Amino acid sequence: HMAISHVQLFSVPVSDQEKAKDFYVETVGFDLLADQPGVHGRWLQVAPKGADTSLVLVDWFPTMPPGSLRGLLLRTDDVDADCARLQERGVAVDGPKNTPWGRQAMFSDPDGNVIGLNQPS
Amino acid sequence: HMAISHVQLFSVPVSDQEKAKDFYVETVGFDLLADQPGVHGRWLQVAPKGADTSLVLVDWFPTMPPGSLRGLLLRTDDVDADCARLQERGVAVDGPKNTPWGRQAMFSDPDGNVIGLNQPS
Ligand SMILES: COC(=O)/C=C(\C)[C@@]12O[C@]13c1cc(O)c4c(c1N[C@H]2C#C/C=C\C#C[C@H]3O)C(=O)c1ccccc1C4=O
Ligand SMILES: COC(=O)/C=C(\C)[C@@]12O[C@]13c1cc(O)c4c(c1N[C@H]2C#C/C=C\C#C[C@H]3O)C(=O)c1ccccc1C4=O
Repeated sequence: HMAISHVQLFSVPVSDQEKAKDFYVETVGFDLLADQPGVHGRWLQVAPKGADTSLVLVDWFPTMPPGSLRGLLLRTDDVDADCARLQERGVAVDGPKNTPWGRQAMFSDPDGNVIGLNQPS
Repeated sequence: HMAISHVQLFSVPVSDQEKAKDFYVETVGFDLLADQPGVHGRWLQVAPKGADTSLVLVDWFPTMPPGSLRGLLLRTDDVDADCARLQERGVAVDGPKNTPWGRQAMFSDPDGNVIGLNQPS
């Protein structure tokens, strides 16, 4: 068996990092983990409070254009209240809808990356 | 404040899903969580054993061409041993090498998605 424990982090392609920081931290409610120099420029890292896996808001992978990400799903304990909060903050939300795999909604970040919310049935 | 607890899963763009399944499960040693019909085709879902955030090996999303993913970092308790295992199993590994954020290595999946390994200091 391998010694891998979990995904430490993955990357979300953004164009404007200040606008992405403000979206993920203020609108979506993530903690800011880091905002500091990195190897290809500004390293901006965010995550839900307490979570093992974080997100890096980067602009330096040509194969990942800003806004190209899909199929990112966030677990929430209250999808209905989260959707209402997003809507109050000016975000267009699709759903929530009951699905076979939980009650789910979708929304986009400022670049067009698509983010899902899922609350178990 | 938002009720989001963690990232449930994110998507990794692959072409041949059977090939991807065997690479992630047999070669990299991930647990197979699910392999069933999904909304837009075969749903194939893997994770390091016991991890909160999983990976979905999809060919659903035109904006994510197969093999385009970068900036994914897996946490491991023994990067040296994992690299030796990957090499034994017929995978090219770059590193491991010391960095400011831990001892890291990189390799690619059958489509060219780039996967990092990190053992913090
Ligand atoms: C070029 O080969 C790669 O694909 C390398 C990687 C995917 C990483 O080496 C890279 C990282 C660059 C950083 O600036 C990092 C880190 C890197 N690690 C790998 C990664 C990543 C996600 C985007 C990136 C990158 C690379 O420049 C990093 O792990 C950190 C961890 C904790 C705090 C800060 C950092 C960083 O600032
Ligand atoms: C930003 O992406 C989203 O908004 C994704 C969704 C709202 C998902 O509903 C989607 C899913 C489609 C499935 O086929 C799923 C599932 C979906 N849940 C969300 C997701 C995702 C990643 C790619 C996608 C998609 C959607 O069609 C799903 O959670 C499963 C859980 C356990 C076993 C099987 C499945 C599935 O087969």
